[PDB]
Amino acid sequence: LIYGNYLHLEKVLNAQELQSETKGNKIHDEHLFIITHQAYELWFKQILWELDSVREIFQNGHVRDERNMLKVVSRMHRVSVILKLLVQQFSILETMTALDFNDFREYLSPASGFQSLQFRLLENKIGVLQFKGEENELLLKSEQEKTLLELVEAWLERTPGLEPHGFNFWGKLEKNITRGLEEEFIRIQAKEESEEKEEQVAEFQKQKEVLLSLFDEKRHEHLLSKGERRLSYRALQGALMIYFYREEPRFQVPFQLLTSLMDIDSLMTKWRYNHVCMVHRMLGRYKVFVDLFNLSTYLIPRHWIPKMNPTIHKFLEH
Amino acid sequence: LIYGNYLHLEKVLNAQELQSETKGNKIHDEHLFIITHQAYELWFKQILWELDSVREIFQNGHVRDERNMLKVVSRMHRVSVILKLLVQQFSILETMTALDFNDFREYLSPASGFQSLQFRLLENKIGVLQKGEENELLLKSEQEKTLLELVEAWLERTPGLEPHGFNFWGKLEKNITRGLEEEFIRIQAKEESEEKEEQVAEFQKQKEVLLSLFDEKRHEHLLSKGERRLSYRALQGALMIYFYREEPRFQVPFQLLTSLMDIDSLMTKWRYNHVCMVHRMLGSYKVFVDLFNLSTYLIPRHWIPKMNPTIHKF
Amino acid sequence: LIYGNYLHLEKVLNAQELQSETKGNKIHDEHLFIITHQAYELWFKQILWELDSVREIFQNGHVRDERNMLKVVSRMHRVSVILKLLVQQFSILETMTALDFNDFREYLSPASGFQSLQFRLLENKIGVLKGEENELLLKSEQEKTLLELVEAWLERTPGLEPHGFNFWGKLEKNITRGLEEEFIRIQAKEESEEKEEQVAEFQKQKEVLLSLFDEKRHEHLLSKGERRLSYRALQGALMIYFYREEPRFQVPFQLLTSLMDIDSLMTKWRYNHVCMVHRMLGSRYKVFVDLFNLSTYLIPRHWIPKMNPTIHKFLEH
Amino acid sequence: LIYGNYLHLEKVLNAQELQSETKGNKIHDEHLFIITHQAYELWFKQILWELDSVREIFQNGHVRDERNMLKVVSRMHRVSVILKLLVQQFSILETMTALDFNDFREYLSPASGFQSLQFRLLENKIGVLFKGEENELLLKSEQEKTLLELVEAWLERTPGLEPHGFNFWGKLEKNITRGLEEEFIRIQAKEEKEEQVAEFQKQKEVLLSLFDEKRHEHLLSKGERRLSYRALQGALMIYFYREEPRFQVPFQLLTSLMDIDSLMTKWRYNHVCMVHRMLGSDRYKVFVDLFNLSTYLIPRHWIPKMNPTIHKFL
Ligand SMILES: Clc1cccc(N[C@@H](Cc2ccccc2)c2ccc(Cl)nc2)c1
Ligand SMILES: Clc1cccc(N[C@@H](Cc2ccccc2)c2ccc(Cl)nc2)c1
Ligand SMILES: Clc1cccc(N[C@@H](Cc2ccccc2)c2ccc(Cl)nc2)c1
Ligand SMILES: Clc1cccc(N[C@@H](Cc2ccccc2)c2ccc(Cl)nc2)c1
Ligand SMILES: C[C@](N)(Cc1c[nH]c2ccccc12)C(=O)O
Ligand SMILES: C[C@](N)(Cc1c[nH]c2ccccc12)C(=O)O
Ligand SMILES: C[C@](N)(Cc1c[nH]c2ccccc12)C(=O)O
Ligand SMILES: C[C@](N)(Cc1c[nH]c2ccccc12)C(=O)O
Repeated sequence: LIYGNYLHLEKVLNAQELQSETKGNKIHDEHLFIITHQAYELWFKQILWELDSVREIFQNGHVRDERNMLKVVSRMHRVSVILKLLVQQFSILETMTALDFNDFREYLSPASGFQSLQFRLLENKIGVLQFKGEENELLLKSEQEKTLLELVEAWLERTPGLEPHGFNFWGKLEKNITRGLEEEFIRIQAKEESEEKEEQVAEFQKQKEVLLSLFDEKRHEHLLSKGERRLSYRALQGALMIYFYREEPRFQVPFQLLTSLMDIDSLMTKWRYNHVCMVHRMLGRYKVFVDLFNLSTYLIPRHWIPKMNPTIHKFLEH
Repeated sequence: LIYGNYLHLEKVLNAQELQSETKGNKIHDEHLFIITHQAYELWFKQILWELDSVREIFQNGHVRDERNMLKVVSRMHRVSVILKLLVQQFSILETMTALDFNDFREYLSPASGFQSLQFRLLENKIGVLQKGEENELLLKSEQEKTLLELVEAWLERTPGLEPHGFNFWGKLEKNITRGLEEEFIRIQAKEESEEKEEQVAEFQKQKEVLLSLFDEKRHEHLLSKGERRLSYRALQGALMIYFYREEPRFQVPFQLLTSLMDIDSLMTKWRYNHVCMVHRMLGSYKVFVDLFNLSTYLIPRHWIPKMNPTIHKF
Repeated sequence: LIYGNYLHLEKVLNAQELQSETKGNKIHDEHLFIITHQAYELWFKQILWELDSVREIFQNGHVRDERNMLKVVSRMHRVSVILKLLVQQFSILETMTALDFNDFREYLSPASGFQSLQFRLLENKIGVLKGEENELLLKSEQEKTLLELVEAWLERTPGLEPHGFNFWGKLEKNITRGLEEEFIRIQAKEESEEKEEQVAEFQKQKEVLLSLFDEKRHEHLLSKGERRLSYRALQGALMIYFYREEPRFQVPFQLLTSLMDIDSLMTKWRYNHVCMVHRMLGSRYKVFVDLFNLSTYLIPRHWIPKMNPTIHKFLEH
Repeated sequence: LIYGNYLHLEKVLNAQELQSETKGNKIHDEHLFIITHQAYELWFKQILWELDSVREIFQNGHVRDERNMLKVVSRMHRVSVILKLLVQQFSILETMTALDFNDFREYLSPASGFQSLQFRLLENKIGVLFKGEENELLLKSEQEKTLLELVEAWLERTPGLEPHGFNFWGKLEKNITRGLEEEFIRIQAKEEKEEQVAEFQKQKEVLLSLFDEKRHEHLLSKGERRLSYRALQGALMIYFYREEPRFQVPFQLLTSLMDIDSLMTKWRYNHVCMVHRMLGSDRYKVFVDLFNLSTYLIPRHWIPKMNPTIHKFL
């Protein structure tokens, strides 16, 4: 096949209509405004192409076959890589002054909101809480279909080692944390009645409340309904299982996936931050995977993590 | 206007035809191959949009009005900025393994050459040496004045070159010949040590290079041989801007010359990356060389002719 | 000279002391925490080296000689270039997990604040509102900031003089006459819903455009801290924006553009620092706000006062 | 601990000695020349810290315990991440003109070669084929096992190579010989097509060359290949069965080694460009075999299938 014909450059390179040129006097910098946003759209199509393929692997039960975890992780990594380039793409619009923008602003009258249909589909398909005709069919499908947050949440609940009958990760974790905090209180109370001792008693009482808050299923159920948390309590246990036992072969690639989901999340946030900066330059943590950020910030000592029995060691291996 | 309608996303987001899907079994990674090269093409259209606008400012005599130098420099800077992003865009294809590429390679059979019409137009329009409707644009790119040619014409008009006036080349040759003579006297005075012969050899090598600058005949030979592109009078004008860059009238032209070299090595880095990508998946001469050359003539600061108060106000 | 001796690599490559290793068990990832922050410090030293040299060109009156504007602009550009790399440097710490960080936090107990002396000196020297270090920290607050030195230079902008050109007078006359002519065009339209939306949008934009000429409102915000540049420096900055094409204002426009880049790059670095702190531990102040403000007054091109041939030759090299 | 004391900023921020300032007239831009190369050195120390830790995991037999593969892959990724930043660091020196460089070049007289001890140790420790105290570390780097050597030893232990069980090389040779024969039959059926007959004969020679142990043994001795023939079989096993859980992280490692390799080459390319910019690279890559094995264009269906006994094992 011929390069231009394979890429359909007859459509791609014939979609640049300068509204200034069309409505009278052509403003040169307006071409940049078209090309930059068209390039963002090409990349949003690729991000959606990868996101939907990953979403489908989970939905159609393929993610159960652990062989597919290489494909799942690599595609999510490609999404973060594409998002890193889109964040760098703001440097192109930075070459157009706010003064030069004003010379063509009246020909298109740009709103400051996120007018991209693809970006709204991307936000909905990942799991963002938060006028289009025919496009409202795709937008309704994005809200109705299972989000990546939902599909990951369902998969996280199936994490091995959670079963109370076998291994019982949450039970052993609560036992080691309660016994570890009690052993730390004994070490702190042993010290002299100095001001440095009372600063440690107050800091220990604050950290003890935080550590034990992890086990309050009712507090989590309250935050879930309040919107302050998105993952189910059983999915929190499964995500923490993967974090604490990431070295175990069966949990190595799932850990890369969880790391990748947090990267995509903060990359989406950096892109939105840059969009807002650009809007104000020219005119003047509600993250999908907050639970993953939360579980990684519970400062639990390495030695308090329950040990792995030789029956569980051979089970969490390929 | 509406976002999707203004951007004509009905054409842009409906031009992705996977040859694997069309010819039977759809290969997922093939979509990346389409989108990456389509995005390169959108940026080549923008690069050409800027390059042609700058090329026209020179061709239509607007570059004579010095007020347009902000517009010329800023648009050339935007070209280097876009080129920096295109070099970074290779990281996207780096996320596709050579093994995964092979699974769709047979559906399109990719040649290793630079099959982009826009990139060939970009190369010809800057000044890189040399279907049916597309062949009209490809012929026009070779026939029309290149950016190298338009810059060369403008460089010949640089103030300060006139032999009656300041006579830059004459004073430069006089200070360099006298500076080299003064250095030879200092070097020959030393004892016959190994450190002295290292200085005699290094001086004789630098002397040959410094005086080579004034050999108009040698330059005329290299120009015809293709090893040099700028006319001898344009070399003098470019060096005038380099040596007197601090002077207000030469501040923005210096930024322009700096920018042309940036674009040059960025085009070369993009071509280098293209070759790396081709070998990664299959396995199988700079336009402004004179500007790079003039910036590496290692001429001492004090040998540069001083500026008279009449030339300083000018 | 010898490479390692010239660079003093005997100090540079012998300043990495892992507190985990020294206090018992060595944690591998802790070396990254040292190297990243040391590399930020090397770049802060270079940023300060450039910032102070530019600050001095203004303070010693060299910035008066327009020949020095290439040196001023290029060094400020180098600062933005270095800042772009420091923002990209967050990708290195991103390769260390919050879990691995916990394994060595406790050996150093890191505070979430901006504990860098060099970064505080950089903030103070640009114009952001102990012991031997306290001498440099006091000097940074006492000496003239880059905002102050640029403000003084902006007040000397040619074309502001009321006797000759009178930029602010002609600008107020064209904006007041342009808004009046626009009100006449808007009132002429039929009683449609699109007409009432334009009457409301015009009344809002008219209030904003005329606010530019309210010296009292600006003097109030200046004292409140909500604005930093003097009213005469605002006029000078707007003169450079509107007549940026004019040769004498080409490089000063690049400088003003560069100051805004550095400003939002400093803000992006601070934003990234906050993100990194919350990533590892868990849960506006723009020096040149006036320049951002003057660039977003959406004044039509034709309303800008025209340039007379006497002013054209004056603003030329 | 306190920020500046923890970082030992008393040494770090007091090691900038401008040779121009010390030898008389201080040149401002010379500070950038010091800081850029000092920052490269801080990162080379970190790259070596990671490279040696990974090198040790292989050397001390920890890489046998597959649990350590997350630590191995993530640290090798961190090396590529740091190398990406060092390639981007050339943009800082790009802000210093060749003309401004000349104003301080005489105070240090810079050579065009790679004068970094740390970079030479990095090259030797990966597997690339000053004096005194430094010569002890430089000798140790050549004598100790390289990353190429440690990876080569590990690759020879790849499961599935055993001729009794699975016999990967045997089944691969059988399917490739039968597949090429079936392709020859399809091609010879067409009329005298001639571009496909010539391209088939060339590709057939390349595909079968994979099984010529003698040709590989010759190239290995000649230096044109670095990995042992048994390590090539093991690397190809990981490539073809990358989807298999036990080969997922090893495939990431092999991909990462090639990324580090081409990033080292891009850094060297940029160093050469920078040297020529201020004054007047090729396929000699440590992991050439990994690049080679990834570009053998063997059809997906010719890859031997996986039996349920081998599927549960991997
Ligand atoms: Cl192509 C186009 C057409 C109509 C509006 C926009 N608005 C921009 C925002 C923006 C506004 C003023 C100056 C710079 C940028 C925009 C960008 C991205 C998204 Cl998702 N929505 C919106 C752009
Ligand atoms: Cl979209 C398309 C269609 C047909 C051929 C190519 N060839 C690529 C080169 C390339 C080849 C194999 C693997 C990676 C890259 C190409 C890229 C850019 C240019 Cl200007 N010409 C050519 C691409
Ligand atoms: Cl080298 C060192 C020593 C002691 C504290 C810090 N604090 C970091 C902030 C930070 C905290 C936890 C995890 C990641 C980052 C820091 C970085 C930059 C600055 Cl200016 N101040 C502070 C670092
Ligand atoms: Cl800090 C220092 C001291 C003495 C020599 C070099 N040479 C540079 C090369 C280079 C030469 C001229 C202009 C720009 C760069 C260099 C850089 C990196 C390495 Cl590994 N070796 C060498 C630098
Ligand atoms: C067989 C399985 N894929 C088990 C599973 C689910 N989530 C996981 C996370 C890490 C490791 C394994 C799992 C399944 O039940 O789908
Ligand atoms: C009036 C003029 N623009 C002079 C000119 C030509 N090349 C230059 C370079 C630097 C500064 C000025 C010039 C012209 O002759 O076009
Ligand atoms: C001679 C002068 N540089 C004039 C000056 C002041 N501000 C400016 C802004 C743009 C251009 C020139 C100026 C001076 O007064 O320092
Ligand atoms: C136990 C083992 N790590 C097996 C092994 C060697 N190379 C491999 C590559 C991929 C997967 C496993 C291996 C060893 O022999 O060291």
